Amino acid sequence: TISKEYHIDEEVGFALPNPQENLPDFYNDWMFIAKHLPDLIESGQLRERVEKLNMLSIDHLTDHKSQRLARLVLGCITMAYVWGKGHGDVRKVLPRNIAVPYCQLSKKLELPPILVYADCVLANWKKKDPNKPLTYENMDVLFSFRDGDCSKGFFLVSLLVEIAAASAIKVIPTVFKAMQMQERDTLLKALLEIASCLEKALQVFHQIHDHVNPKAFFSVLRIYLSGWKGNPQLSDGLVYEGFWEDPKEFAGGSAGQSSVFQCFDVLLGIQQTAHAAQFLQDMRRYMPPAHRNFLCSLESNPSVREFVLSKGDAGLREAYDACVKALVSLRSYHLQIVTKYILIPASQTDLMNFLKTVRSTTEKSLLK
Amino acid sequence: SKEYHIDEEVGFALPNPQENLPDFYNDWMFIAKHLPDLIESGQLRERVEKLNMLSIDHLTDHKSQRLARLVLGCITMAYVWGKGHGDVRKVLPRNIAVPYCQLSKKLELPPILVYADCVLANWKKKDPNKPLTYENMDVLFSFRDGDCSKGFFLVSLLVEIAAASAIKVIPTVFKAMQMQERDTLLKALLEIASCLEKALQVFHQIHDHVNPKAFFSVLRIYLSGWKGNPQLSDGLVYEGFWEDPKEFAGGSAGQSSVFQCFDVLLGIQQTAGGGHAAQFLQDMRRYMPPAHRNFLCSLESNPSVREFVLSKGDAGLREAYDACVKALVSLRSYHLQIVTKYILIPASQQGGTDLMNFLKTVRSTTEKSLLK
Ligand code: HEM
Ligand code: HEM
Ligand SMILES: Nc1nonc1/C(=N\O)Nc1ccc(F)c(Cl)c1
Ligand SMILES: Nc1nonc1/C(=N\O)Nc1ccc(F)c(Cl)c1
Repeated sequence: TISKEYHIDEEVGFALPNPQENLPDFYNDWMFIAKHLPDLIESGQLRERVEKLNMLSIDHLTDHKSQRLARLVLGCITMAYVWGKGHGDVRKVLPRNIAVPYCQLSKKLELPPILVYADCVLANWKKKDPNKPLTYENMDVLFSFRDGDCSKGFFLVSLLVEIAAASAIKVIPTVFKAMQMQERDTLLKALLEIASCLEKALQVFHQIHDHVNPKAFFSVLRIYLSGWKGNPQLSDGLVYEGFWEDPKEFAGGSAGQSSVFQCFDVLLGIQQTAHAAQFLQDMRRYMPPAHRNFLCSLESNPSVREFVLSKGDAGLREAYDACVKALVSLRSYHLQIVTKYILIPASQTDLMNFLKTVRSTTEKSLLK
Repeated sequence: SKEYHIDEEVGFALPNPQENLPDFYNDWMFIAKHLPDLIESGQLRERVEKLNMLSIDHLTDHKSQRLARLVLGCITMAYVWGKGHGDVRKVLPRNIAVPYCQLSKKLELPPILVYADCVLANWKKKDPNKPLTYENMDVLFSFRDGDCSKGFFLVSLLVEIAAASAIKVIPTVFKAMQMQERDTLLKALLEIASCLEKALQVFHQIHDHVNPKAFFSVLRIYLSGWKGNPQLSDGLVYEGFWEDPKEFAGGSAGQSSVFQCFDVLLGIQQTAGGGHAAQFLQDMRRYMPPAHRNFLCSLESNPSVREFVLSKGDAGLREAYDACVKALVSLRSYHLQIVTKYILIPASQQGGTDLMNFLKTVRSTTEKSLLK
């Protein structure tokens, strides 16, 4: 009834639980820049401060939490440096003294050297009062890009949806051991509890409107999350000075990098990685290694869908269809969020096709 | 190992594969058992059309499902490439396309001939009481006469089986890391590297039984897929199973779980990084049998042997670990020579530079993992 060392916490699931906040003193030269990105980009001195930097060693980042915090600090500094004010004064070469420890640390954690969902959502937060529970008022992100980027809202809302699904993930072992022992009654309870938590997760998703402005997102934040895989601004990729001879390409942030949704697609026999199936497959590369491992474990198990269909059991079939419907709801609301935050401010098509097909693949998986 | 379908003696190979299908399918088997003669006469493509959408349901157990997947897979290649002179068909007939895709999605494999089919499930012993060697062994199917396919497939198979006796050690390695039996672990690593050096010695046989021209000109053509292939630039239409064309990669020994297995075990980070090699090797898993994908998965979800060895500051262990990494480096380095002989040189009398960079980078990634 538990998962091993997939780094899946009981309460926060795929999130890094109570992330680190400060680095060892050695790195105060790094942490400074990260703690003041909005103010350094305005003054136009971010890049100078980056380029006047010593090549620090990663070795004093001893444990996992600090290694991550550092990965976030560096990741943000990188985004900021590459996009600048985010008007077009890009850079195509990342400075030696930052590029080196970033790629070192990245290949140490088996993650790509670019800011990802695992960094700016999953490891970018804290409680205000540690004795109070997890909720937007009691919570705050550690780093931001610009003032009025609404990044506190964007990151936390996302995080809170992840944590909502966390209380459904801890059920999965119960599901499989129920399929084994044949304890039909349990299995039903488990499936129902999962769908409950996913409907919850939608209710949490509603908060996005309250804390993220459409223009603030599309115009400001979106820019700093952009990568260099197929990006015309850096059509060859980015040169990582002192680590790679040639440019390299890496995808910007997406919540395709959230293990939550892929996890439940897998669990429920929703065959989405078998084009989109390609994107979604690639996005795993940007998930923390243990989480990739976890999704993997799920695929190497017996199909819950098969099990339910064999049993000719109305109760089950509903319970299963309940979960599939919860996902269908989540993706459908998602499309509305994209309409509001990308599609409309883009005004003053291919992307909608992508999301619509994924949802559709989810809806086909119903038993009806 | 549980039900990863990894046999003790033949590893990833399908052990003692089926040879005949139920009588219902004698209309398939026929074509498969005579592909060389039907392509010559130019009647293969007729015989394929004049065919009746049979049902897959009489293929009850795994071994028969696989034999059928091979029969169909070969028939498909043969039909698509024809005489292999450059007339290619772009629509696979309904009465074969349907049961092929049915069976393929039943075994969770792509509907195209793959290493798992034409190497791992395409053989038999001549005398069942005699051991596994080229003289006592034979493939079940072939494409043309003088394609040297018996040699190509069996040599490959025999290398797989050589690495099989190293795979059965892996559980010993991990349970040694746990119980902290340093001595056990050393023995295990050494035994692994031994079996991989063996596997190279077996690889040597390729020169004896495969002709370079017979391979590059004949056999290579029938193993080609339609992923990024200009001949079928959109992919292939599977009549009665898919609206649009679909793309699928041709046979590669990138589809051998052996090498990816040991890369994983030894902390050799190939399927990570930006480039085309990591992505290719990651894709190729899709073309491995499902239980073998599952197995590679397990290995990644274990503690890193590399880490464990580096922590210990132990000369013996390092040497044992480096032994294995060296064995792989050797295998890949010989591999490059085989490519030079069989693709690179005959390609000369009729680009592949980019192609050699690929293999060279993979090997190089293997050589960097060395400790000393
Ligand atoms: C304004 C906020 C958001 C925008 C503009 C947005 C936009 C998009 C876009 C464009 C894609 C597909 C292409 C790409 O990622 O580049 C996508 C996919 C996805 N988004 Fe979002 N998204 C937002 C918020 C969220 C949130 C809060 C979640 C979950 C908590 C989420 C989950 C996903 C998932 C899981 C996918 C992959 C497709 C799928 O799983 O069905 N997104 N989103
Ligand atoms: C003898 C003729 C062979 C030729 C012409 C050949 C050619 C090639 C080519 C062209 C590739 C790159 C794949 C692509 O981009 O299409 C490749 C990869 C590979 N080949 Fe071969 N190969 C041969 C035999 C073997 C054998 C016998 C083995 C092992 C038993 C082997 C193991 C591999 C592996 C493992 C890869 C993936 C790269 C790697 O893991 O290092 N090959 N081969
Ligand atoms: N992709 C995206 N591009 O912009 N927002 C999204 C989105 N879902 O797709 N997810 C996403 C949501 C919040 C985030 F902070 C990040 Cl880094 C990624
Ligand atoms: N790739 C390849 N394309 O042709 N031969 C190879 C090769 N290694 O790369 N291995 C391989 C060896 C024997 C085979 F039958 C097949 Cl289908 C693939």
